Amino acid sequence: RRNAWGNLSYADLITKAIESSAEKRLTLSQIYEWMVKSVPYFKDKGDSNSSAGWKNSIRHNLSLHSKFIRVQNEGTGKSSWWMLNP
DNA sequence: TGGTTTGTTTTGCTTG
DNA sequence: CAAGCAAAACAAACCA
Ligand SMILES: [Ca+2]
Repeated sequence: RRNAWGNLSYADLITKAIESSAEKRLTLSQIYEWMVKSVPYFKDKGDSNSSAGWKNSIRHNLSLHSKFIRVQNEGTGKSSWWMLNP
């Protein structure tokens, strides 16, 4: 097993999180929520004391890879919609 | 206000 | 080298 959560990469997980939404787009917070609810390894690492490292990598992957694109959100103070780049 | 989130980038290290 | 994990500097936007 490549990582402690399996053979899927962070990018792969982010992809599954987004593909799981009916609208094919999720905010950063929703992607975190999907990890904690969907990946066994992260189930007990959603708290502030242990989520810093992996959340940082999620933000890192989202910005770094062209596979993901950011879309301006609707309304005041809401963060971007993240989706798969066609 | 002043701490927290979100987002962008760069760097270090390990593998195939 | 490319893929990827991990750590981290910085800064605009948020928001309690
Ligand atoms: Ca991107």
